[PDB]
Amino acid sequence: SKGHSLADPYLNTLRKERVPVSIYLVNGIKLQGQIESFDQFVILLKNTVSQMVYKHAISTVVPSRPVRL
Amino acid sequence: SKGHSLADPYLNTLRKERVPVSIYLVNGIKLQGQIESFDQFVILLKNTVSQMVYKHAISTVVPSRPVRL
Amino acid sequence: SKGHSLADPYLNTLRKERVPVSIYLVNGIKLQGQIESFDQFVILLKNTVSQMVYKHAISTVVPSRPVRL
Amino acid sequence: SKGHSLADPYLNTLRKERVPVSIYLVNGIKLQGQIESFDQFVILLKNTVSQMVYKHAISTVVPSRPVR
Amino acid sequence: SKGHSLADPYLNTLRKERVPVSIYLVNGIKLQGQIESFDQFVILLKNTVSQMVYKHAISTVVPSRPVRL
Amino acid sequence: GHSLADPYLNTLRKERVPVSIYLVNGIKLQGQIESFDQFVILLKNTVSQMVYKHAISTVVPSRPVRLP
Ligand SMILES: [K+]
Ligand SMILES: [K+]
Ligand SMILES: [K+]
Ligand SMILES: [K+]
Ligand SMILES: [K+]
Ligand SMILES: [K+]
Ligand SMILES: [Zn+2]
Ligand SMILES: [Zn+2]
Ligand SMILES: [Zn+2]
Ligand SMILES: [Zn+2]
Ligand SMILES: [Zn+2]
Ligand SMILES: [Zn+2]
Ligand SMILES: [Zn+2]
Ligand SMILES: [Zn+2]
Ligand SMILES: [Zn+2]
Ligand SMILES: [Zn+2]
Ligand SMILES: [Zn+2]
Ligand SMILES: [Zn+2]
Repeated sequence: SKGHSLADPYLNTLRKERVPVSIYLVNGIKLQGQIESFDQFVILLKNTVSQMVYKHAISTVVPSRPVRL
Repeated sequence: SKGHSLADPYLNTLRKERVPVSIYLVNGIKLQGQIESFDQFVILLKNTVSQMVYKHAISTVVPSRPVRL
Repeated sequence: SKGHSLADPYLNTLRKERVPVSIYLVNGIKLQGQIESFDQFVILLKNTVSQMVYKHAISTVVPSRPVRL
Repeated sequence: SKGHSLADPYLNTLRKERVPVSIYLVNGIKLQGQIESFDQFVILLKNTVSQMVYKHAISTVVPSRPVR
Repeated sequence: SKGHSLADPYLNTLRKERVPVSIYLVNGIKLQGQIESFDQFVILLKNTVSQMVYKHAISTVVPSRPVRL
Repeated sequence: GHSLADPYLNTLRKERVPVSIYLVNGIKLQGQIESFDQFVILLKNTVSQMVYKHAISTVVPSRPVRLP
């Protein structure tokens, strides 16, 4: 409801368990891989080659399998 | 008009009421489902497949039925 | 001027006076209605169906008739 | 180099002289008229019909005649 | 680095040496001229007609000839 | 916290890694990071350009990079 009390445990949960995710950007582009790390501004997506991904360019994050906290 | 004094009760009603909402993104992509939770930056949209949506990517939130503030 | 010291008087007038407005979004979509309420982050636009509109996705708010501020 | 130290005087001058301005939106649309007023977030652009333009939506402000 | 400890010196020097830069906006438009002045939020781009350019709508600023600091 | 973003960007800059830099509008840039601050990255090549971070979508390095 305020702060990152959902965004942060959601992303660490998806980090801690090596869940495959789809990352859609605002430009439409879809990324896939595993979330190595993240801070307030960026995410490290691990795949073939890996990518640091600015959260401001993120529309959605869709885990490959249902997750919880 | 101060702070999230509309955005927070509005969306909290939707989560509490579990109303179907359509979420329209700034890029012209349509999301549909129900709001499981929210914080200052994101909204968990629930559906057959479930997504996390960064607010900054959303243009309008459009419920399925009338909601009273 | 200073802060949002122009935005709210403009919006609160449009709300208190039930003025039909046209809200334009940065993606080039047009929305039409009357401003039910607002806060720092969103606007509640009513008409056919109601909807919450993120301000960061708006470019212009154009009244259907002139107003004094 | 900080604050709105160039924006404030540029905008406040433009209003005080009521120079016709063209405002170009990030989405490529062109709005036009006079700056009647402004704050940290928006610019009131009067014309046939007046409108509130969010600053974040603007790409460029391009006056008709030079300001000083 | 921290803060504006590269941006401010870079645009300042472009201002001083009066380098004709080319400013590409996120929307793909190239606005070519010289930097009279800037503050935290805008660049003023002198040319045949001068114009205020909101920095948040900037993608890149490319100098005509390489520069130092 | 930028306890990832800054070191990561330091490491491409320290070891001088060729990088691709995709812009939110879908253009790819490419070169090496000479320097950065909170707002910009200075991308080096035959064309030296300053890049605003708000414009960047993904930074993709050419080869594997680890962050001690
Ligand atoms: K944490
Ligand atoms: K779990
Ligand atoms: K209710
Ligand atoms: K009125
Ligand atoms: K003047
Ligand atoms: K290394
Ligand atoms: Zn966080
Ligand atoms: Zn960012
Ligand atoms: Zn909130
Ligand atoms: Zn955001
Ligand atoms: Zn306000
Ligand atoms: Zn917002
Ligand atoms: Zn100001
Ligand atoms: Zn804004
Ligand atoms: Zn600065
Ligand atoms: Zn701005
Ligand atoms: Zn940093
Ligand atoms: Zn920026």
